[PDB]
Amino acid sequence: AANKERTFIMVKPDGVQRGLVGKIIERFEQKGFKLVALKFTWASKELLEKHYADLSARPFFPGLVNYMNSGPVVPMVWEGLNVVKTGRQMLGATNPADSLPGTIRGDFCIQVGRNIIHGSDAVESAEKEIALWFNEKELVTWTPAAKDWIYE
Amino acid sequence: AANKERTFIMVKPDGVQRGLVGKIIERFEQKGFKLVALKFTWASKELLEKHYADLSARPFFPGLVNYMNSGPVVPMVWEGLNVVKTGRQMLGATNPADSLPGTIRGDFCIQVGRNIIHGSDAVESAEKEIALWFNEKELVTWTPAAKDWIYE
Amino acid sequence: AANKERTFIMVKPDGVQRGLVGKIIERFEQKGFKLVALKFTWASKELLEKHYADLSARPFFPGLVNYMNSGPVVPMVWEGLNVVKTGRQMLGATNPADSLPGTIRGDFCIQVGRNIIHGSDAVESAEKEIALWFNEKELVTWTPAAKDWIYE
Amino acid sequence: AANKERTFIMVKPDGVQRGLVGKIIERFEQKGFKLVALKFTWASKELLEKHYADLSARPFFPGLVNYMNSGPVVPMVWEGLNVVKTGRQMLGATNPADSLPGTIRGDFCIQVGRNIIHGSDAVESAEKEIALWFNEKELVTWTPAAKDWIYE
Amino acid sequence: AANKERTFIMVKPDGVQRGLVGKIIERFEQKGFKLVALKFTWASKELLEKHYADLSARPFFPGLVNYMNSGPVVPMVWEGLNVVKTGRQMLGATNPADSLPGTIRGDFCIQVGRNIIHGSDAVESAEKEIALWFNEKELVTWTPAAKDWIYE
Amino acid sequence: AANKERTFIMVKPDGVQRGLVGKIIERFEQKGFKLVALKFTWASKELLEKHYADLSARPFFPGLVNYMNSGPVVPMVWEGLNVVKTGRQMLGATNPADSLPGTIRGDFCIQVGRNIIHGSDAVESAEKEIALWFNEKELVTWTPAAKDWIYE
Repeated sequence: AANKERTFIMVKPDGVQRGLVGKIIERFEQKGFKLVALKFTWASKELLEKHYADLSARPFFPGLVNYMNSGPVVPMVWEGLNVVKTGRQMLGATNPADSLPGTIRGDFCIQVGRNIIHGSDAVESAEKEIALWFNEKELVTWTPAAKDWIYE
Repeated sequence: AANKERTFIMVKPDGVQRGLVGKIIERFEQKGFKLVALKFTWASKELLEKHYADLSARPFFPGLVNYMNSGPVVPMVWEGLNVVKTGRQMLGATNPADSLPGTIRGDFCIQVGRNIIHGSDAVESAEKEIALWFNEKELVTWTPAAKDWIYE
Repeated sequence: AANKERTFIMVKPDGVQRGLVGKIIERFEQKGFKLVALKFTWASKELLEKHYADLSARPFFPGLVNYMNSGPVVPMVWEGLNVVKTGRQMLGATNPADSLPGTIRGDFCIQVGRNIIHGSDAVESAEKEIALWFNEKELVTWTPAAKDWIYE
Repeated sequence: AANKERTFIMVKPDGVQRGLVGKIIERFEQKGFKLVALKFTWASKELLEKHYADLSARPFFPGLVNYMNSGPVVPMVWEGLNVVKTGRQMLGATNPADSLPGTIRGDFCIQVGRNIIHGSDAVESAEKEIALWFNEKELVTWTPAAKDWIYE
Repeated sequence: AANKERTFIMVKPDGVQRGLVGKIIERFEQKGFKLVALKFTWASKELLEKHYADLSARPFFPGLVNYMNSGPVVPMVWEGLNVVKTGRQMLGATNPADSLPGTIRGDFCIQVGRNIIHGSDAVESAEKEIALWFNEKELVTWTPAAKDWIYE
Repeated sequence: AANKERTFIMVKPDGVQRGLVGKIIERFEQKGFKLVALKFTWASKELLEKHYADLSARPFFPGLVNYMNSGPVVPMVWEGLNVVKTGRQMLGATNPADSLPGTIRGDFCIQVGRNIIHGSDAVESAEKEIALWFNEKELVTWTPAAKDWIYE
């Protein structure tokens, strides 16, 4: 129930550009989390604006949308016990400068505007983001052979 | 047009199950190849039979199709100079026993029936395979920043 | 000599099952710690009951012993300056969810019950643990060639 | 069962001294081979003289035995389909200079005399070698959870 | 001008001797930092005393200088936003015992006198250190192709 | 004498640009070869023309010189038994298409005009190239602590 918790992770345009797709996935694979959905795509401004709706009334919003629309992205859904929160920990701090060596952001990027990845915030927002980026038909259900060795 | 050649690579169910998705993707990204399309899905027999249509007369046909439908797959398209042939070189011989250390199959698997990845045979089969697995809507066009350091 | 302190590190059954032996060993070698003992074994309940004597009164006791007896384990002895304590650091918090990225648990597991490794608590318990798991003849004494580049 | 074949792999003293134990072990685990026995030991001349009985008449014989007795070693037993033969492939040619990149010797050593590892020659000698180095009780029998994803 | 900040990093003799030169360089390159200068050399005491001038009154001064002159060093200059501070974060605490797993010192060393790398303290000391170790002729100016995916 | 053989390896502008400096060095470190000289620089056309003198009368010579002068390079000198030839093997085929997975060129590049690295040809030319790129004062002499474990 708690092991079925899901989160949305997306490789931003700079992550794709600098060749970090394999490395990011591998970090989640290795940890024992389960890949539920994955696709490569060009996000539409219309989708980016929904995704980033909270920054609407914030300065330079259109610059962000434009930037997110400048290259393809890799949206994903990972499942497991406390994946939202743990996922966030693995990514490191949103601002790369406060990210610790060992976290994804700590090892691979420098500035907040080019921080290679996004991971849902909390369960509720993970929920909204998954639904925005994927159809229910794009969410694959399977059972890893190593399951019993990962969970009690 | 040479540098725009495309090939179809697919992580088989045993690749998914043994957590090699990122390791595999990483191998293509490091090489200098460009990701054009990617998805995570459970393939129907309908699609598999079509995909494996050439092996219809083979006695292992029905089991192959059954095996390939026992877990999710990760189909993808890579682009770059001579990617069908280079791609085949990177995965190693079809029978893991003949693959050399250094190749994908070579380093991560042992038996022909659990050979973790599928790679297009030739340009002609690549084209058929890509059209079968992806809509034209899902093949992304983008320009890598290092393109000029990869291709003269 | 503080450089001669020893600690007991054991890879649990989920670690073995998940293929993390080489990787775990590599983390200690990389660091400059010296391997003193190593073996692959299936631990008996009797052996596990002495190892876990202190938890004898706990309601989970019996669950623990059955689990630790459900697969093979890799007991080992590492030597070096502050190895008991530093070793602990390297593994992370007991609860993987509290373990930070870059640590053995942080990077490779999720649930407390399936936390892949065991590291002695302190110097006193490391001594108890080594005696339980190894014979005097099983402790190898050697001098690494890089010794003078590791210690002042 | 061809999947139950065993081979003897031993990390020589230069491999131990050079810190390649974890990395060597990792190459076999990655591959899908199953660990059956493992230990850290200092081999006696008497033990080395039975291991090398066939070279007894050679002028280098005595040199070899002294060398193999100059540091600790890591004897191990791996199991799986064509492991004797495949294991050999993975190590490379006896002469590292003839060993290709991607192989244990190709990637990690240079001179024949300091070639970091030993792998049985054939099935008959693997059986001889295992009996010399391990006791029946030291061979662990277990079933990896990924077994069905490794073999047909 | 912020993004053009520079820091001095140096692989100490124990880093050279334990074969960490490429691993270290790799860590800065992956991060997104830009190499400005690099060389392999044996430092004189004359240079070391100058370099360590601030520790002149320290009782360990003469031994430090003696140790630092016992093997070749790999001095280098890296450039990028907040590189002095980030750089210090990546290497970990000066005393390896306090470094966290994930940092350079943390992952590869154990004692303060064999802490494998040197990283500038602050912008002011970076400037002095760079001027001491390199001529203006040896600092290279170049523009990385991914600059725009690193810096906004 | 034969263990003192030396070779010239240079990371080309595309190797620097795509972040392969650390990875390339690490491959040589790990193998047991010894780093003798290293520097980061911008090669002058005057130096490139001397280096490439053999292609003088060949078509598009000026394009090559121009290309080599378009970014900084990393000239190096590695020492060891059969380093010229072995070094060449590690690099893989000059044309990336014929390079095997596991070689430097096999894992990281695609086209002959953007093949990231250069390695002397033969002893005699290694000799001429070292002298062209480095002063005798830039060649550091030292002795690795692991030496006896590398060479008989």
